[PDB]
Amino acid sequence: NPWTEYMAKYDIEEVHGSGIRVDLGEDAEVAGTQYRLPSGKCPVFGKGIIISNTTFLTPVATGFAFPPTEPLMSPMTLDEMRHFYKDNKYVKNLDELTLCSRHAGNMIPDNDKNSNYKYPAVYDDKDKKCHILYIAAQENNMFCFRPAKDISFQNYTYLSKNVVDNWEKVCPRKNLQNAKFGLWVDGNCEDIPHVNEFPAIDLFECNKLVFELSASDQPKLTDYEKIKEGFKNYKSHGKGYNWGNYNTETQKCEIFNVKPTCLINNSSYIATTALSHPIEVE
Repeated sequence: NPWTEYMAKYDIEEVHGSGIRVDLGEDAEVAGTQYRLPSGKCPVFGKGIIISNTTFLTPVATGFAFPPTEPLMSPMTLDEMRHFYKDNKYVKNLDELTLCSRHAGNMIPDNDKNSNYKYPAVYDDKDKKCHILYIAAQENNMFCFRPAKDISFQNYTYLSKNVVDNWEKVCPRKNLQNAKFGLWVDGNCEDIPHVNEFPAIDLFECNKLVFELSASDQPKLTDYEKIKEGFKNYKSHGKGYNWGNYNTETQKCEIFNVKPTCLINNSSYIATTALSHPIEVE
């Protein structure tokens, strides 16, 4: 199999290791109570939260984002983050996504200096702004809300505390043109044995469907049930329907849950994952 190195970044259980649609793959104590929190090692391109008319990057009421602080920690532009971490050799030069994750991970949770709980974040590529999320819950469907890849979220990236500094080398980002995921059998790349096929008028819509079916750490309202949804104020470990083959000609999205190990080079196909950018192709 000549595809082993190339295909490593699509091994989502290995490289990401947590939920995608809903990421709550770790638990951490804050002030004597254990909460769920995101722990995926890859950025999730295009993911946001749909709530109503307010947008989720609006600061929480005193939206999902950190409230106005003095000095301001969120939102913080890429330029401001690098300046802020000037004396930190090991942090100042990170790529913008990893830096955003580390910045969010330096916020103290509810005045507990002993806690391993670290807030997730969203990076906006358009404004180069890092938003720390005060609310780590991702679905409740009190706010009713759900994770999604909305067209308005196309430049957003959802970042857990664990996003690795080499994500560009080991995580999916762009979708693959002239490519259909397959399995390596008898020295040939053969079709995924079992796929579920749905209509999708373009790649974006297919990526959305794959995202809806992807690894999730909350299946789909007491205090218990609130903590179960990731509120603070069942672990997939990345197993799920994380991959799709999109036929651009027939407008069919073929979704499956077995890790692919090679590509079939078919000019009608684009290969996508739930982690992948919903539009970008290479």
